[PDB]
Amino acid sequence: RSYQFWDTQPVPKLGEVVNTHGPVEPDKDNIRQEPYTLPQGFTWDALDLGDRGVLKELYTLLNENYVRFDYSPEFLLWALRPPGWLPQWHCGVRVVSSRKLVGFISAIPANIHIYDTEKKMVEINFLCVHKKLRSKRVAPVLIREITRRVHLEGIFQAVYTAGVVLPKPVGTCRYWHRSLNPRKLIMQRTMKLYRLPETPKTAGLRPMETKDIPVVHQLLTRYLKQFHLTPVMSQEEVEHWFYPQENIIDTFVVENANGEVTDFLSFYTLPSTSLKAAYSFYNVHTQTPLLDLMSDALVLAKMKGFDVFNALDLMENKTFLEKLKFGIGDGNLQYYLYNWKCPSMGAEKVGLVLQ
Ligand SMILES: C#CCCC1(CCCCCCCCC(=O)SCCNC(=O)CCNC(=O)[C@@H](O)C(C)(C)COP(=O)(O)OP(=O)(O)OC[C@H]2O[C@@H](n3cnc4c(N)ncnc43)[C@H](O)[C@@H]2OP(=O)(O)O)N=N1
Ligand SMILES: [Mg+2]
Repeated sequence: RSYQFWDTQPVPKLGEVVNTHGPVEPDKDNIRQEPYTLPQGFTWDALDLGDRGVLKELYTLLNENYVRFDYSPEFLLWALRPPGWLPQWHCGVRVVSSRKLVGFISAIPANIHIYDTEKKMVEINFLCVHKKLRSKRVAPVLIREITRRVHLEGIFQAVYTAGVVLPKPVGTCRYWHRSLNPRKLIMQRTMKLYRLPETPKTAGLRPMETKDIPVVHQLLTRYLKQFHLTPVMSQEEVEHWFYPQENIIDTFVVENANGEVTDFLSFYTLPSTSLKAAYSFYNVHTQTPLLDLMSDALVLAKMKGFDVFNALDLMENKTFLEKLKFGIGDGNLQYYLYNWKCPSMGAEKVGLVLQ
């Protein structure tokens, strides 16, 4: 196995043992001003997702050519316009004559805590090449050009996930699923096993509100220190990523008999082509047991009509997946850093959830 493009990139070699910490290459004092050359008849673009026509072009490309997942426009705005987003980081390739969008990659900024270091980075998602254009080395140009546009802004490290093995994962996660609506998945013995309570068990559970932004921010910031790869969110970012939006993101806080918010659970919405799936986001416990929190999360997903509840095995999730009758799925989710060498880690030390 030899990686034509990735072996030229500042990332560790597959199977080299890493005992050191830091950048493979130094920050750059001068960066290429010019966009990388594309084949004749194609052009670069910085998509402005605030224009609804542009947003709908992105939406069309992703549903027809991405990983079937049904990313909504509202969902894309949540994922791709967090604080600090830039339109040039919504990097597209268009046919010159028709302006047809045929390629995409995106970067959003994040402060990333990796072992004893915190570095300003970008997260990379939604790399997509039109089906009629696959296997033509278009992906390496998108990666190089988004790298160039990120460098112009003074950032030299990135974090991302992918289902394929590349040099070199800092960690590997397995996807697990919990059947909420067994009928759509498909006998009476099976439907009975997965019956969940109609109402949650934990006292003081309620939707997150505007007033909970500070305490949710504080609870998440102190919970994440026990992991080795985590985001460091401002209060503005906590608002964007957790404030509830129908069919996008759900957050429930635990407010106790004294009125203290001590726990919260969160999951985002991604339907499949329909099949409505919930994805475990961040779940923070300081007084409610984690097994009760997640049990209530399953109940809340069923009440809201989700057919399936998905969770990775990262953070502390192994302590409850089997007990709540999750089933392991096929494939793996790999975590990668770009231009950062460090020792790899077990799933349970990863504290970063990327959609
Ligand atoms: C500061 C700073 C730097 C910031 C930074 C950080 C680096 C970022 C890296 C990209 C991260 C992406 C995260 C995601 O979003 S995960 C979603 C991607 N999946 C899908 O969306 C499913 C639908 N799929 C398609 O649309 C696909 O067909 C894609 C993947 C687009 C087009 O590929 P093609 O099939 O067209 O093949 P190719 O264009 O010929 O190129 C072949 C070379 O690409 C490598 N390849 C392949 N699959 C890769 C992958 N998933 N990720 C990275 N490489 C990948 C191969 O391994 C070859 O490389 P080598 O082995 O070394 O030779 N720079 N940004
Ligand atoms: Mg290609």
